[PDB]
Amino acid sequence: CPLMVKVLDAVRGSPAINVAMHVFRKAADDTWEPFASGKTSESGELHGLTTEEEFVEGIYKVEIDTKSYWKALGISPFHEHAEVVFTANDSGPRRYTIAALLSPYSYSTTAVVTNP
Amino acid sequence: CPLMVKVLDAVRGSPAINVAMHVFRKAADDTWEPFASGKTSESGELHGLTTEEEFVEGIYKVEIDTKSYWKALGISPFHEHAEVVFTANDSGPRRYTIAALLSPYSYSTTAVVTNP
Amino acid sequence: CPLMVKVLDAVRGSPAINVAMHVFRKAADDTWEPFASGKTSESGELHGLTTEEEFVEGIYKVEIDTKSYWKALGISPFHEHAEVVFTANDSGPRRYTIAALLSPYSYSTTAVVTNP
Amino acid sequence: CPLMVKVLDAVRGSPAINVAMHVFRKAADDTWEPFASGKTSESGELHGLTTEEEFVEGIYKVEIDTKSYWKALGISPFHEHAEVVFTANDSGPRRYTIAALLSPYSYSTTAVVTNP
Ligand SMILES: COc1cc(O)cc(/C=C/c2ccc(O)cc2)c1
Ligand SMILES: COc1cc(O)cc(/C=C/c2ccc(O)cc2)c1
Ligand code: NA
Ligand code: NA
Ligand code: NA
Ligand code: NA
Repeated sequence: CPLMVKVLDAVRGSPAINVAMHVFRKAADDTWEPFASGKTSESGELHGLTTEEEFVEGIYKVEIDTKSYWKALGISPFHEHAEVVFTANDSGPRRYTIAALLSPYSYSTTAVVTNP
Repeated sequence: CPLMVKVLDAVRGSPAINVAMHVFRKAADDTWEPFASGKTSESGELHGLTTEEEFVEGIYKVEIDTKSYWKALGISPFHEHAEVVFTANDSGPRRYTIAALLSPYSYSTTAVVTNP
Repeated sequence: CPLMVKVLDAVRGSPAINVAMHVFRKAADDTWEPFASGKTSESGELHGLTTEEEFVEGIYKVEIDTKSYWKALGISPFHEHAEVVFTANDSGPRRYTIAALLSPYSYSTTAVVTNP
Repeated sequence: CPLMVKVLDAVRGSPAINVAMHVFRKAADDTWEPFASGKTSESGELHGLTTEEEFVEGIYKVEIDTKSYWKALGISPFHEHAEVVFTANDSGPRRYTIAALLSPYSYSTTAVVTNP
């Protein structure tokens, strides 16, 4: 899996299910071009975003709609979304797992990068 | 001081000093307009970004240049920046403290929102 | 898996491999009785700590030797260990995943609790 | 003030006020001796726990009573407490700020260590 995103709920102690996100790749003119998208499964995971051959060097942005997640639970959260912006594949292919841990007024994110 | 940002270094156990950041505000055409910028002090804090009169309702983005911070220490980090995007002052004026805790492959951010 | 522990390295962007931990259960006299132990795999995970029938209500402590992990990388960390203390199984069996994200001067921990 | 503790609430976006904590110091027989205790103020801070003369080299544990904090808000949290165990002052006197960011099923802790 070249790119996987895992989202956890720090309030309820559960995967964060049905969390929507879009992935963009920065174009030569500094605009954000659409690249991938999806929503998390019952395990809190989103797999299948891209393929190795399509996922080349670039600056990528994962924009996670955390606000909709909290609003569906009746909570007015702080953030509009959680963003993760990173250069990928600049030393050739790697496998990336982006994890996000969500609370209404806070998020934490980490990456695991593995060489195939 | 209705907006303050504090940045901590989870590797060295210190404030994150001389970290640059830029603040943007979403315009009516949905573009990001420059709003303020600055660098953290020896305490890891950036004060004086705005004023009560200038800090109107809106969607704001703080982009913290974590990449330059790590690179100056000889570390090639994961993220291009740490981002915080939030609606401010929509129920009247509030004071916001944004805190960020930085590691090379992870960051955590929280907000403290107070009604004066 | 009644109890699994997953450990991640926020500095290197990797699983934290070969991290040792012991699990204790609080006895009636408030002392900590040995309960389980192991070290993380190449995936950063420790499975097989207990079985459903052995893992009953109690206060459990997972004591993770983070200091040895950092010292092996030539780093003098802040914490002696990372501890996670929690009541488990007070409403009957659950499955617990404890995750820890490590930096030299910081750790973050979360739990995912699932009803079988 | 060589030891200060600051506690933040990631759910409400506020300092964590009136949070109790106890500090222990490891004795020569490896038992935990009571060292100091207190409660956080309206700013989420606990100052005045110790003095330069009293805060000798040793292994210290801060146990923050997060369980009572969440229960008072009607939340049944995961952890019994948030724990920070560390060696202090082994290379001479330092000033320590321990920060903790709390959610019902997660906590994050960091240290800022300064040489006066
Ligand atoms: C005065 O020392 C301070 C002041 C302050 O406003 C915040 C913090 C810590 C914030 C923080 C963020 C994220 C984390 O994961 C863990 C702590 C420490
Ligand atoms: C439960 O299974 C998993 C799989 C995984 O890849 C990561 C995590 C936790 C990530 C995480 C992020 C931020 C934090 O502050 C603390 C943990 C948990
Ligand atoms: Na390259
Ligand atoms: Na309004
Ligand atoms: Na019960
Ligand atoms: Na010494």
